[PDB]
Amino acid sequence: SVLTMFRYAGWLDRLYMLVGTLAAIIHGVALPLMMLIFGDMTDSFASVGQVSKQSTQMSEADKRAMFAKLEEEMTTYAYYYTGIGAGVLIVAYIQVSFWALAAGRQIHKIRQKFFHAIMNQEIGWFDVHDVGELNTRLTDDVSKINEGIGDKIGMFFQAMATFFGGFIIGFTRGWKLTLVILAISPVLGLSAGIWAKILSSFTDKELHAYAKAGAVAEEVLAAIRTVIAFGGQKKELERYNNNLEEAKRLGIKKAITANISMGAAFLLIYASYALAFWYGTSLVISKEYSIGQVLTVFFSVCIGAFSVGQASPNIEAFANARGAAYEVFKIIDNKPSIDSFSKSGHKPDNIQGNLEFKNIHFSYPSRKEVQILKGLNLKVKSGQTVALVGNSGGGKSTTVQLMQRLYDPLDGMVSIDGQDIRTINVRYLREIIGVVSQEPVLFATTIAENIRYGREDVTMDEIEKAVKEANAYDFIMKLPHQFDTLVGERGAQLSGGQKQRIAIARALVRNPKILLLDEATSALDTESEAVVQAALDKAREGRTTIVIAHRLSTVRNADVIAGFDGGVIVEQGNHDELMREKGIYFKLVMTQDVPPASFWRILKLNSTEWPYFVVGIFAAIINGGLQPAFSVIFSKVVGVFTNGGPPETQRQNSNLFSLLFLILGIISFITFFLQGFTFGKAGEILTKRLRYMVFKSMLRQDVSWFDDPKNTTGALTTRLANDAAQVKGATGSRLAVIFQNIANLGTGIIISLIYGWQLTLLLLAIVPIIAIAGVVEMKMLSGQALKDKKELEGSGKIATEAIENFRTVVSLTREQKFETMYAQSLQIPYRNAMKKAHVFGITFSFTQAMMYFSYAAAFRFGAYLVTQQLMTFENVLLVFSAIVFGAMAVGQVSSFAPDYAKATVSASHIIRIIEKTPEIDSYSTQGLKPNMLEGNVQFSGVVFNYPTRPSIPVLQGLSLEVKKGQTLALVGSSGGGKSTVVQLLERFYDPMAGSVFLDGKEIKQLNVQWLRAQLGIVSQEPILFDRSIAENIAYGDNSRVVSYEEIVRAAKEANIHQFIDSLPDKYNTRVGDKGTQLSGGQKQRIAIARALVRQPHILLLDEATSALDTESEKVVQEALDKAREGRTVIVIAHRLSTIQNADLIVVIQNGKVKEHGTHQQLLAQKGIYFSMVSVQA
Ligand SMILES: C[C@@H]1NC(=O)c2csc(n2)[C@H](CSSc2ccc([N+](=O)[O-])cc2[N+](=O)[O-])NC(=O)c2csc(n2)[C@H](C)NC(=O)c2csc1n2
Ligand SMILES: CC(C)CCC[C@@H](C)[C@H]1CC[C@H]2[C@@H]3CC=C4C[C@@H](OC(=O)CCC(=O)O)CC[C@]4(C)[C@H]3CC[C@]12C
Ligand SMILES: *SC[C@@H]1NC(=O)c2csc(n2)[C@H](C)NC(=O)c2csc(n2)[C@H](C)NC(=O)c2csc1n2
Ligand SMILES: Nc1ncnc2c1ncn2[C@@H]1O[C@H](COP(=O)(O)OP(=O)(O)OP(=O)(O)O)[C@@H](O)[C@H]1O
Ligand SMILES: Nc1ncnc2c1ncn2[C@@H]1O[C@H](COP(=O)(O)OP(=O)(O)OP(=O)(O)O)[C@@H](O)[C@H]1O
Ligand SMILES: [Mg+2]
Ligand SMILES: [Mg+2]
Repeated sequence: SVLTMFRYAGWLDRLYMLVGTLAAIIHGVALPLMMLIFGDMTDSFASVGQVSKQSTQMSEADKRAMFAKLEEEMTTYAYYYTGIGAGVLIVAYIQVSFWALAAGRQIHKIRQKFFHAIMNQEIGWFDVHDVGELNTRLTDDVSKINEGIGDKIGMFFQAMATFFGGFIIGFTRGWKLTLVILAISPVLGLSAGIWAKILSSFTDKELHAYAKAGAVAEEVLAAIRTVIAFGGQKKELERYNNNLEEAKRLGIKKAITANISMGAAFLLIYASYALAFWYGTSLVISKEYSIGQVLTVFFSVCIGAFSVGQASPNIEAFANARGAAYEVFKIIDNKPSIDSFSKSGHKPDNIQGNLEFKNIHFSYPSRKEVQILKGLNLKVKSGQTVALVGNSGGGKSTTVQLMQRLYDPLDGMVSIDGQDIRTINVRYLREIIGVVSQEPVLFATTIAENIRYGREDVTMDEIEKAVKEANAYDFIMKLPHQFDTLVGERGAQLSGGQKQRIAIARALVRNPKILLLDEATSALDTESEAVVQAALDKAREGRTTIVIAHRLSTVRNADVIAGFDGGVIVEQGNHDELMREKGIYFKLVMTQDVPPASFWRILKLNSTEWPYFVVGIFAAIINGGLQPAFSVIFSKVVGVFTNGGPPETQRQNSNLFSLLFLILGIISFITFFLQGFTFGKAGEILTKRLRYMVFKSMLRQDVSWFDDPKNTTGALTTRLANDAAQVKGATGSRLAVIFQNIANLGTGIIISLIYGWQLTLLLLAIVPIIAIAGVVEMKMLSGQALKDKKELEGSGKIATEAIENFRTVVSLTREQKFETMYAQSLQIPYRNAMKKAHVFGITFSFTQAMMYFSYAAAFRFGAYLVTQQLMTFENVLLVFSAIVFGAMAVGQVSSFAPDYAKATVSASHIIRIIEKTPEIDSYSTQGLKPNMLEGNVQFSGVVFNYPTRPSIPVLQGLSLEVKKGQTLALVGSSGGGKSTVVQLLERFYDPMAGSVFLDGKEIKQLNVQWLRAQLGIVSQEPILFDRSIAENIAYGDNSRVVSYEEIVRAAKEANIHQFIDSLPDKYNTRVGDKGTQLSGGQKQRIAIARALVRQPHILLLDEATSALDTESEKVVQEALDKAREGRTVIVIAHRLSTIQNADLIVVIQNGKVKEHGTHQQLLAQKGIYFSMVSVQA
């Protein structure tokens, strides 16, 4: 809402804000009293000024007293200054640190509950929303609330206290001159709100545009193997670039609006000065006003009004937090109906394996016009095995998902032991259910930890027993690191069968009563399949299994078989009973380190934008070379009264100074707008160019660079979003002050030295000390950024693993574990944020108290100068206004130093990732491009070891040949290396020892993009994108635009056209993230269509029909056979039906070919192929 921004504050934060607000008010009130004392001394110091009147008359003691009296009241005046300076050092720390301790203690609680609410949402919520932007919301939108409820709110109450203090002081010391300077106060107040609203809207738009870019980057980098295989680097780069421009335009517009609002602020400052020193004729007329009185009233009113105006960014930052705190709170406010964390619900003590589906009707939320199940009836008895068979897309996986209460059926009864599963506790219901999905998903951790995700309180002996059951013990014992070997993200650094066998054990450790297997033996060979089936059969009596498979070897021994035909059970009987039924089952039976100059090299990427960095530089010099000139005119307008005598001389004649003030006000636009525009625009051209180059370099890297444990998808997205954000934070306004403040101090160094040079010496003592504040910050917070950058990548890893793998987490009920892992990773940034808060408070207090101390020091020391008749008020005031505010400007220069350090740390990594050169450079056009390709594939003694496990040999001199028009079928056991050679023909990796030959030329000489162009690859786990059906098929050829007719032809060849045509929205249907809104067979068929639309010369199929049923497999194989000639096909399969008709079949186990020949030749001789053949039937 509008006040619910602070709901998790608690008593500790409510007292931090209250005492922080009181201290902010006290700190704001200090300036009005500062103007009181300044005006009082100005009037009381000018009483000895114009001592030139009757200067010749000298009682001497009268002059001696005039002076001695001067230093007598000036001594009291310096004491009040020092008292205010001492008192501000206490309330400014309370003002800044307490507010940051209320933001830190709430943003940390906000994040832990935002994560808890994302983890609490239903599966349908993840299905209907684009959850890829959720990590960006967590990382950057909560950081927007952090900047809007921090110390900036504390500096807002300081502005209000300064405005009210200005009211009080002006009214006490002035009746008329106040309302004169209050004319522009409503104008500034309305500009505050208007420009704050505009900037908040633009902030929301830019945040949405960055979220889109982050979602695009996460989608591309999570399927980088498919992007590289199909050569989609250019198209994904352009997709990222579109969002980069849609945010850049909004960035340049933001910059111009921000630098023109502030320019109007300068214009109003100068107009107020001119209109206040006009009506300064009240000084000419006696006793109407005093010179000190005019200065004190004008300064009090001006500081109040322009602190309200200067708080507009603080209101804008509050308005920015308002702009992005809604989704962060909308998601928390949303309460799912299927609440896993809810404690309410029955938890039966004794449960029998009785499952009932009565009149089940279900439709997925994302596609609610399609009835997946229309009256589903199913009965499962205790200690029984039921096998669900049917065509692809029937709703078997839908039945498995409904069994876990992932979705609520639209109308029907899903019950266990005759009890509503809606009444049963959701978490308890899921605990007694061990599920292996169609395509098992692992996490980016060790094998042992992935197995522990089943039951977190599991012993090692139980894990070993489970892997023994799942036939995984041997291969885990084989590799180094044993159970501590890290698998890749989503199980990438594992074989398909190995990954499937790790997830079977993960469900077995749970000791489930309900075992939901969804094609858990698809990737296993016939030997591992028998072992797993025997292990399941040994413990059959304990639990009831809902088993789903297209292979007919697992379903032959099931107690009962249920057949699906359009969402209904058409057949329900045993194997013998359904053998004579002559139904769908019968037909199925017949069918079968940081450099210090990093930030300068980043700024060297704007060499094309040099005209913005020279005219802007000159404008910054002018705008910083005239701030000390403002002090000169200010000193003159003070001195026309302090050292001015007769009213006829000067006074009314000295109205040229107001004209000078207005001329400088026009110059305020003329130079500030240019300096903030050319820096606010080149600061958006650079961050866009930085992100573009970083993303282009990321897509350039090898497949080996994405296998590193440091380079995960979440880590990559964090590294892409944060580095450029930090560099942008340094660039821009924080870049302008360096070219201005150094001038601001510098020019003063000259001019203050020509009027009074004794006083200027304090500068050689004030800019040291303020500077040595920044170092004791930078030194004492030096390395924290490095521990705040690497850990930030860590937390985004837990979120990305949790968000993108939400279905697996929910099925395992591991949401609480991921919350714990996220909080643990958040602890270190939390502590570094409450340690940075106190340090920043101390630094701000010191830098602000040195202003007040310098008031006393400078004026008191200038009093001695006046005593020795060496300086007057004009000189001391001019040199003070120059040097003290120059010191305060270099104070800001030293204070923003942490931003420079963070940018340098980010800049080093940005330049490092840009300059990196891959070994297999995809973008390189240097390579031989054959005009004619004859489809000759040869592997001569290829030896390959994966970079992540270089000790392990994968292939030992593998030699094979396939000819144009010949079909080569790779077979063997899990982990043999069948997918490896497919990964070697794509040139994902370079073989260590051995050669790969295409058309008689070794493939390393050929252009890598050209080589990949003629390869149509279907992977073992085909991964789609979050795009339309016709856009995934049109991804097969990225060098041309694919016509709709070609897409339909490819779909027809892949036996998927009928499904899409019958589907609403037809080919425009948007499939879910990674294709999760399709069945496995449909996703495999769409991948087949994507490969076939390319019209490839070499067709590399890696279990391309694993999820397809018998009829679809037959259709796809017949379609391939119609195009048998004109292309070579290398196919890997585990079912001995596709492999039967291949021209040559080779057994690849342990990296060698052992059995070579055709189907009849290998079947006739007893051996490995006959070994698979015998147990298959
Ligand atoms: C550029 C420069 N100074 C400032 O910019 C400045 C920083 S502190 C401050 N001024 C205080 C109130 S505060 S001004 C301010 C300026 C900037 C920001 N900010 O964070 O954007 C905030 C504030 N603020 O605390 O409200 N003003 C004085 O002490 C004060 C008393 S006599 C005097 N100056 C001289 C004699 N008169 C001037 O006209 C004059 C000449 S050269 C100059 N000023
Ligand atoms: C300029 C000085 C003399 C003014 C007075 C200083 C105090 C207001 C400061 C100094 C030390 C501060 C404390 C230093 C450290 C902590 C721990 C810090 O703990 C956490 O990080 C959160 C966990 C929790 O609070 O349990 C909370 C603030 C607190 C109590 C600080 C509260 C404010 C204190 C008392
Ligand atoms: S009386 C209003 C008061 N401004 C000044 O005292 C003053 C004299 S000279 C000067 N400001 C120069 C020209 N301005 C800046 O250096 C500057 C940088 S940012 C900024 N002013 C913002 C727009 N102004 C304030 O924060 C502010 C509050 S009171 C005040 N100026
Ligand atoms: N998350 C989802 N959102 C929308 N529709 C979905 C989703 N998951 C599946 N579907 C659709 O539901 C239907 C049945 O899919 P389901 O996964 O239940 O089939 P299946 O029998 O398990 O298939 P397969 O044998 O190919 O694994 C299909 O039309 C599919 O597109
Ligand atoms: N990216 C990788 N990094 C490291 N090791 C890997 C990687 N991919 C596979 N391996 C390992 O290489 C070996 C062979 O895997 P590969 O994918 O070639 O097997 P496969 O014959 O295709 O398997 P399956 O029949 O189960 O699909 C296994 O030990 C596997 O763990
Ligand atoms: Mg399925
Ligand atoms: Mg494989």
